Amino acid sequence: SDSAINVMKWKTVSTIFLVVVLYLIIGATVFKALEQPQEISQRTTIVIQREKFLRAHPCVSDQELDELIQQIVAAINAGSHWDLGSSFFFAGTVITTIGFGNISPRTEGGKIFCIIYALLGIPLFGFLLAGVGDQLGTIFGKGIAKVEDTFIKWNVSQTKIRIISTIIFILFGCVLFVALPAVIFKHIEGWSALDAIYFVVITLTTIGFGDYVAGGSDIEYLDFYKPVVWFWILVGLAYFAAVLSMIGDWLRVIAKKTKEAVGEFRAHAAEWTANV
Amino acid sequence: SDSAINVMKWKTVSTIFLVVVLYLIIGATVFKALEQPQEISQRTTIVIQREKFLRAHPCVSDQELDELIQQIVAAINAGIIPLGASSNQVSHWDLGSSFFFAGTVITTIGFGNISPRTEGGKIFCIIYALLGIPLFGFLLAGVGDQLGTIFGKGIAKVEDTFIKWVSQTKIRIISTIIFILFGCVLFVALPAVIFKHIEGWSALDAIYFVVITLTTIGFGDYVAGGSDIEYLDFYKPVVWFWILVGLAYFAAVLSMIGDWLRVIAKKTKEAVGEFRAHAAE
Ligand SMILES: CCCCC/C=C/C/C=C\C/C=C/C/C=C/CCCC(=O)O[C@@H](COC(=O)CCCCCCCCCCCCCCCCC)COP(=O)(O)O[C@@H]1[C@H](O)[C@H](O)[C@H](OP(=O)(O)O)[C@@H](OP(=O)(O)O)[C@H]1O
Ligand SMILES: CCCCC/C=C/C/C=C\C/C=C/C/C=C/CCCC(=O)O[C@@H](COC(=O)CCCCCCCCCCCCCCCCC)COP(=O)(O)O[C@@H]1[C@H](O)[C@H](O)[C@H](OP(=O)(O)O)[C@@H](OP(=O)(O)O)[C@H]1O
Ligand SMILES: CS(=O)(=O)Nc1ccc(C(=O)NCc2ccc(Cl)cc2Cl)cc1
Ligand SMILES: CS(=O)(=O)Nc1ccc(C(=O)NCc2ccc(Cl)cc2Cl)cc1
Ligand SMILES: CCCCCCCO[C@@H]1O[C@H](CO)[C@@H](O)[C@H](O)[C@H]1O
Ligand SMILES: CCCCCCCO[C@@H]1O[C@H](CO)[C@@H](O)[C@H](O)[C@H]1O
Ligand SMILES: CCCCCCCO[C@@H]1O[C@H](CO)[C@@H](O)[C@H](O)[C@H]1O
Ligand SMILES: CCCCCCCO[C@@H]1O[C@H](CO)[C@@H](O)[C@H](O)[C@H]1O
Ligand SMILES: CCCCCCCCCCCCCCCC
Ligand SMILES: CCCCCCCCCCCCCCCC
Ligand SMILES: CCCCCCCCCCCCCCCC
Ligand SMILES: CCCCCCCCCCC(=O)O
Ligand SMILES: CCCCCCCCCCC(=O)O
Ligand SMILES: CCCCCCCCCCCC
Ligand SMILES: CCCCCCCCCCCC
Ligand SMILES: CCCCCCCCCCC
Ligand SMILES: CCCCCCCC
Ligand SMILES: CCCCCCCC
Ligand SMILES: CCCCC
Ligand SMILES: [K+]
Ligand SMILES: [K+]
Ligand SMILES: [K+]
Ligand SMILES: [K+]
Ligand SMILES: [K+]
Ligand SMILES: [K+]
Repeated sequence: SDSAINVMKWKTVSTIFLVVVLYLIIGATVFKALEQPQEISQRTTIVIQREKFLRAHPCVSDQELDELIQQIVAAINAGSHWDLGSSFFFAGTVITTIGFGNISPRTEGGKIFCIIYALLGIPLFGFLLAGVGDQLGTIFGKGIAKVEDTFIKWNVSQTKIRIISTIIFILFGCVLFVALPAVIFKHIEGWSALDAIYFVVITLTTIGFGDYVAGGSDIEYLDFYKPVVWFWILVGLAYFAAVLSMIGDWLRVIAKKTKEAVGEFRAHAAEWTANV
Repeated sequence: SDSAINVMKWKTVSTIFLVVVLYLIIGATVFKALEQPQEISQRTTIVIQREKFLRAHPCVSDQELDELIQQIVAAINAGIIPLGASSNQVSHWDLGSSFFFAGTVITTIGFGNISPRTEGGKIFCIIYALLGIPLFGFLLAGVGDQLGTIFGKGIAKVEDTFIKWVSQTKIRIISTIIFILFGCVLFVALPAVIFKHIEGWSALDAIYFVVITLTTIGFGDYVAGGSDIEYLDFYKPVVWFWILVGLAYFAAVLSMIGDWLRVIAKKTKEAVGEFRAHAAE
């Protein structure tokens, strides 16, 4: 039966689907809980500042403010943004798919080029990213040969030390790829420590909201900085790929276990009930 | 020779690196050529419009205008419509919008129109993304397999009816053509048509929207379901479904293009090698 495996397949898809739907619903209610408040407080104090500027500058007629805001809002759909260095940064947001959005094409032909550039660029960057991941793979692999030698000539031995190696990968990786660059970002951009870590995670997972962008204010920057950020992008993307990938394996495991716990729970509940 | 393959490896990485640098430079100069002009023309006519209300209201402190615009622009990120003729509004963080938000996180499309402002919305977003992205990847994998089989069935029937006086490797060419063509109709063209009519976007803006969304670049300059229009609410559901299946399809296509570049790379390596060896007799 070719249909029988395909039924077992669709069974699995359907259950992961519903778990994802469930993940979205829980997420939606937690986000709403956290943000609908601030949205209300930001809306009332925008309405305050509106009236407080009609009166504290009486020269402005109420009708011309509405025209001023239209001109501002219209020009937000535009804003130099497109110098060589910025347009290079733009190209990086395309091929990495971080896609921050602070800058994006407005011209019919900038958009047509972006389509072509992305379709060829994303796969090309993927090869680089793969190569870079392999390099980091070996460098870390050397380092865990040396720490599965020195810590396997004394204390508690095989299979529990798999757990220790992965902890060192997360801890050293978070220092090198999250913490250290967050420290720099805090000092150089003037972001809070939380905003910087948020920035790191939103950028390296490639979510890339664009609410924060390193090198993105009109600050003066030492031009070692952007280069170093580029390098961090290259290596941070590989590291987050690996980590995201690890978490996937953890969910695969935890899924096996929850299936067995439900099965235990059934087997025992049953021969409790049969015994009656 | 564990070091020998690793040396050959680093050699290849270094060359792809430089090709990528080169790809970025060419890209940068083409984008600049295409955008820097309009940006200059838009900046001079913004400075024009500035003067017509800078000096037609001199009693406004005018350094304080710059502070007013900062407050407006800052509050556009939240998404205020600070008008008296439209002072009553919908919320950006109602359940359906905050559900959409969660989708932009786990897919990593991350459009950015909406994004947490609270210290704790940000802390949740970090946790939510680290667990969510891997979870969605399993779904996306499963969905890809489904489409895999459904198309595989369809090419059993079209590699049967095309059994005329045909080989094992040349019919791979026909299958891939039908995959691009049918896929572009179902996952790019058709939804662009709908998007054009429902959102009022140009046909180009819609296709741009499709490609920027399904590659997961997700600039956020365009977002289906993003205006305060009307919307039938068959619509967003259908868009959700298109996201799910469009992401799987673009994954596959992006993956194919990668193979084509792997091919063309073998060939250019041999052409350069020929060109070297012969060197005009
Ligand atoms: C640490 C910070 C604290 C935060 C809280 C932290 C909370 C914990 C962290 C994250 C949330 C949890 C995420 C992981 C999901 C856990 C739920 C259960 C695992 C799962 O997901 O559903 C599984 C098992 O469900 C069940 O029995 C029913 C139970 C479902 C509900 C259980 C509880 C989950 C709901 C509550 C928690 C999650 C909600 C979200 C939490 C929100 C936090 C923000 C089914 O699907 P299945 O794919 O496993 O099916 C097999 C298998 O998989 C095989 O191996 C083959 O293949 P394959 O899948 O390996 O490829 C397949 O195919 P075949 O053999 O049929 O051909 C097939 O046999
Ligand atoms: C309609 C629109 C069309 C517009 C026209 C646009 C037309 C062009 C279209 C798109 C962009 C360019 C396509 C042409 C190919 C470019 C890549 C150059 C080939 C290359 O790489 O060097 C080759 C051999 O070259 C040389 O001797 C040096 C010559 C390099 C410079 C030659 C021209 C390329 C750069 C300039 C022209 C293109 C620039 C981009 C133009 C922008 C257009 C928007 C050896 O390969 P290798 O040692 O580097 O390593 C391989 C390889 O890298 C493989 O392909 C995997 O990666 P990958 O590079 O393909 O991504 C790895 O896989 P693995 O074995 O590691 O697992 C590994 O096998
Ligand atoms: C918005 S802007 O008009 O001010 N222009 C710029 C913004 C950022 C940068 C820059 O290079 N940032 C480092 C960087 C590099 C590559 C990638 Cl993918 C991401 C990042 Cl964060 C340059 C110009
Ligand atoms: C303008 S708004 O920010 O105020 N609110 C909303 C904006 C958009 C949507 C929506 O459902 N779009 C379909 C959709 C679904 C999931 C994903 Cl991942 C991407 C997309 Cl395009 C809903 C609310
Ligand atoms: C609105 C009702 C439409 C019902 C469509 C049929 C639903 O069944 C499922 O359709 C999948 C897609 O082809 C199959 O692959 C699954 O094996 C099958 O269980
Ligand atoms: C590891 C932390 C590294 C942070 C280095 C911080 C140095 O601050 C520098 O202060 C200068 C004022 O004298 C500014 O003009 C420079 O733009 C700025 O870079
Ligand atoms: C004169 C020496 C050749 C210089 C040509 C410039 C390009 O770099 C070389 O391209 C090769 C592909 O053929 C790589 O895979 C090599 O490792 C690398 O050295
Ligand atoms: C199927 C072949 C695809 C195109 C590859 C042609 C290779 O020839 C030339 O190689 C040079 C490198 O030394 C480049 O400088 C030229 O730009 C390039 O045209
Ligand atoms: C409607 C306006 C269309 C503008 C066309 C934009 C296409 C520009 C493509 C530039 C091609 C780069 C050639 C380099 C290939 C080696
Ligand atoms: C020498 C072996 C490879 C070294 C790997 C990089 C280590 C440095 C950590 C990353 C430093 C950049 C962080 C600051 C980015 C703004
Ligand atoms: C009505 C507007 C016409 C523009 C629509 C886009 C057509 C060109 C898209 C690019 C197709 C070539 C893809 C190249 C694959 C590497
Ligand atoms: C890995 C070392 C950095 C490679 C990228 C160099 C480009 C720097 C351009 C900085 C800028 O955006 O002006
Ligand atoms: C991944 C599948 C989730 C689709 C659930 C349908 C919800 C659509 C929301 C419609 C609305 O917010 O008005
Ligand atoms: C100033 C400290 C910021 C706190 C950042 C914590 C991020 C969440 C930790 C849990 C990771 C899954
Ligand atoms: C054959 C079943 C449906 C095929 C895919 C439909 C997705 C396109 C809908 C686009 C909505 C904007
Ligand atoms: C007039 C519309 C023509 C549609 C072309 C769509 C091309 C999609 C390219 C994705 C591989
Ligand atoms: C200031 C409160 C931050 C903690 C929020 C935790 C959400 C799970
Ligand atoms: C297996 C070869 C497929 C042919 C690719 C080119 C079709 C445009
Ligand atoms: C193919 C598994 C997906 C986890 C990110
Ligand atoms: K990706
Ligand atoms: K992405
Ligand atoms: K993105
Ligand atoms: K964005
Ligand atoms: K945006
Ligand atoms: K994005």
